[PDB]
Amino acid sequence: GEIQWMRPSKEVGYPIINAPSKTKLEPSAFHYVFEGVKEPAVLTKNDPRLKTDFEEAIFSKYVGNKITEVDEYMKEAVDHYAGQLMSLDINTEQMCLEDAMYGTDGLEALDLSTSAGYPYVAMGKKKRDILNKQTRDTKEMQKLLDTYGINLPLVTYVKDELRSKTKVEQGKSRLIEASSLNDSVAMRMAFGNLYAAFHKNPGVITGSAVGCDPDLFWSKIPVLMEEKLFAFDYTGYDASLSPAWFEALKMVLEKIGFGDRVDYIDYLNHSHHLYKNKTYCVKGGMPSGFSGTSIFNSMINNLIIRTLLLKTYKGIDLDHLKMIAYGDDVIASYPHEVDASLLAQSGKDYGLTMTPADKSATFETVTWENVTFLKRFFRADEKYPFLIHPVMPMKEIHESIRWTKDPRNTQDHVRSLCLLAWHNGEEEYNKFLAKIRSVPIGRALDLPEYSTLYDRWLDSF
Ligand code: NA
Repeated sequence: GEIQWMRPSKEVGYPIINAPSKTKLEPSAFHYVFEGVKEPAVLTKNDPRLKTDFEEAIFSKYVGNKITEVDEYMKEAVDHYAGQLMSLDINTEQMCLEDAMYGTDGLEALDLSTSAGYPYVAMGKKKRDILNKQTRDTKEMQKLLDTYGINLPLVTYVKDELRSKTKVEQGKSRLIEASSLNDSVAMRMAFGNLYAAFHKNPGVITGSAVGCDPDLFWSKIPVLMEEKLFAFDYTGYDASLSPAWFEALKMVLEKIGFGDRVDYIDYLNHSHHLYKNKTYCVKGGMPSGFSGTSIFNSMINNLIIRTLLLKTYKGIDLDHLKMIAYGDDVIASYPHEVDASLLAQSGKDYGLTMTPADKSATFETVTWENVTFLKRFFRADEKYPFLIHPVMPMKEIHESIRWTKDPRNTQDHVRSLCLLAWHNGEEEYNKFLAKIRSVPIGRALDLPEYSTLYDRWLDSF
């Protein structure tokens, strides 16, 4: 991804966009009961904690574009992946406005809490003033589509979240690019059925894990994986995507019956954005921050891995590449051992910056013991080995519980963390609950004991 130009929005006919400057994150009732070192990300250039230019730090995510055209390896990758997707018999019909808006089987309704983007954010018009969950009214939406049309500017927001001390100082906050409600709705109409098909088929055929339930899906993953696992992390995946990867995606869509709407992909690839009093044009880079791009990022990841394998190991048998992606996150496998370090090298030529899986300093062998997917390890249940626990370390959970975005959601926030934590075992889980119950707010919460969560887990299969 590369910013082509940036200039005052008024110069190209746009209003200044107001974006909150204060974090809604504040110490929770457990701030001093659990250990943690993360704080809210810098949201403005005038943050006392900064140590380097802010604006420069947040837009530096666009490292540039290493490639423009789709080479021969990418074409092969495209034919193999498209071929796989073909077996799912995906309904290529456009989805009706109602379902695209309020959801259907395999597609959750449009999120009402997220920004409605341009121009609604400059009209003080909220989604709640357009969508009726209970009415499933499409008249107001339809009127807005006819009025403002599509291909509108995306609104940039700095993501309000916890970040490491170093990242706070270096202004490394994550920029979020929100599509207009009109575009988001239009895209869910064009690809709604593709999305549902992916949500209902998490695994190695879609090569996707979006929409999955870790508590249940972790038991299915090992059976689909090959003999030898391999993985790695990406540095700024979304922003690093070159235009060619978007072209490769269009080819996959064409081959599976959606060549009808590959233009929407151009809208993601070559896009313009609004940030405060500025507007800028980006070549490449997947608009980051929201679920609308999850599937396309996963699809592109399937193309990337295949491409690097073809480029690095001529004669590789892609039919035996078993991988599952969730955006940039990935867990892959092959009957034979591969060199991640080497793949990383080939990746550089394609504009991808790949590093050792889970912040290792060197590329080590990935095993069922050290592999993580969505930050969760895999652990067989001591009583029933065939049931696999998704284990997220307590560290991140402790970091999260030390802050709150709304006292009204303390119950849900903490219950959420409990669903993640009990998998670390009864000993660890009880220590967690006891610490929670060492302060008034915690004792007033209705939280499930270990026994209850274990039984509920077995009863969910
Ligand atoms: Na873009």
